[PDB]
Amino acid sequence: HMKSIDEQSLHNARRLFESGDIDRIEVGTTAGLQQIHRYLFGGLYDFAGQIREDNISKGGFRFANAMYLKEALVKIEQMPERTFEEIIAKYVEMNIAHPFLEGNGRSTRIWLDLVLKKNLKKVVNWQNVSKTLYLQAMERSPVNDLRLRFLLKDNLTDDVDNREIIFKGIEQSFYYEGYE
Ligand SMILES: [Cl-]
Ligand SMILES: [Cl-]
Ligand SMILES: [Cl-]
Repeated sequence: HMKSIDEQSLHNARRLFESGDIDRIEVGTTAGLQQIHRYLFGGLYDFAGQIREDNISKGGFRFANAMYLKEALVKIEQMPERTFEEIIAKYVEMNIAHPFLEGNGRSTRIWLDLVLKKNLKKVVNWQNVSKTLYLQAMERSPVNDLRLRFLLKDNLTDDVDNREIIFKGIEQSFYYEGYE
């Protein structure tokens, strides 16, 4: 049957890697995040790659106000990346920013992995990170990122070019957002 947006965006994420285009994106920047989002969602959402002007919330959590989101992003992208701790802190702030109307989770996990790969030569082996544990670590992270740090640290891999880790990790990442 016709592909859904989630199904086609999953195909687009696989192609981002298969084509090599993944390694031609800026790492750790707002623009690089926009490039990922545009790759995943171009042709699917009208706002692919575009910083939102509206507010958004999920449960009782409101993401950064659109009113100062651009300003927040400039500071976020300048955060340092030389240790695991620093990289997770930068990711936590980019998650709080949540700069698109949709597609933040999936795009920003790819963004995180590129920062880890550049600076540590590791990525997250997402297939082994349970949805429940991931979502509760993320819910705690604005106040206390320790649970998230340890969860992700225990699931790092140095096998950053392995197809199965990459493709199963895309699958898992999309499953965090409800798609299987
Ligand atoms: Cl806030
Ligand atoms: Cl910090
Ligand atoms: Cl998402």
